[PDB]
Amino acid sequence: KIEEGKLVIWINGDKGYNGLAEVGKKFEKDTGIKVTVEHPDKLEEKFPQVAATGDGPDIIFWAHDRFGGYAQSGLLAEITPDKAFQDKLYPFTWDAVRYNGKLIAYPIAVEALSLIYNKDLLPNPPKTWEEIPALDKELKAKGKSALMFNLQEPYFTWPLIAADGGYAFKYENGKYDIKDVGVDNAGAKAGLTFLVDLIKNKHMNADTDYSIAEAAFNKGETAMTINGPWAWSNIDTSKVNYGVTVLPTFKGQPSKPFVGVLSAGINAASPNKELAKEFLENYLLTDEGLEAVNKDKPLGAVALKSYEEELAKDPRIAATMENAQKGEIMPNIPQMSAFWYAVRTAVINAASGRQTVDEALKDAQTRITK
Repeated sequence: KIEEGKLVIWINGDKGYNGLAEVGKKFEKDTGIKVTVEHPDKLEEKFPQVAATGDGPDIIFWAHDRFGGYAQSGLLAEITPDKAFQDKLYPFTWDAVRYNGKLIAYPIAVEALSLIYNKDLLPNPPKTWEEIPALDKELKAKGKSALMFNLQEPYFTWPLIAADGGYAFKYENGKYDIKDVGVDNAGAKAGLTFLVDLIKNKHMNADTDYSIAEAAFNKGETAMTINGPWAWSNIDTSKVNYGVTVLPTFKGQPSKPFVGVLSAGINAASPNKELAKEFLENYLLTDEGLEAVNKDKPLGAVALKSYEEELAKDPRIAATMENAQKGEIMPNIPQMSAFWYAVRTAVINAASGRQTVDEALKDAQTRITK
């Protein structure tokens, strides 16, 4: 049960116990109220179940998926936006955490992706994606590879196919139409035509991965890579010539990847809403609190300018913050996740020579319109 003098917090999968235990325990010492952290594993699974019993967590931390869950289902108490923190954070993230004219979460952390390049190999970063594959040919002479990507993953397939107009969705006036989409056109067929070009030219290996690119930078074997929140692994500039910039354009369309914001909400069932909401907005969302968690393990970034500027001193984040501000908050709805996989199959079938563009591309759009 939940009782005044103690509260339960569930943390996003991106941290287990440690960070929240740190900030929670310190808060416990400050207010004298017991702070109990639980593991993300149960977080998603139990959240809806414990709500049915009306006893469990006092506050819930997630990224996207929960936002709809607890908001629509009325599992959370309604919160209000803070003008002071609004200035301190970012307007779009408060829009990310707002539902039906009332706020339903606070922005905890920001994740975004960017294009990373070595100034040691490349004298100037690419303005368009068209440069990548031709470049791959040039520096190949030095035994290097210019751009590293996962074709067999949905992450690459979409921004390749969509960029030339093969969009898996129609979006208009705040409405999606899965039946009037841009993959059943010639433009998407153009996507596979190009996509296979460089991978058929063996510009990457089947085992090639982003982590390999991170290692490759250490020796200077790979000029550029695609990375984001994962860049903490091994992306940084010290005593070296490395540079970073958000995704370039391809066929007149930006590769700018979608932006993710961590959202934390107040459980409707919590008698502790007042102190639970207070520390969340005031203690977690401050240079001290979000620092305490990031100090334990690289979280990627925060919405809070105070620490954001400090962490942005790392090349890996600085670019991603540009995409974060200039990008879009997890806008692409549940449907697009399936569409990414539908088109993912398309590029496999095209690359492997198992299907033509006509066959594979039609199958991809058929699944999307299915």
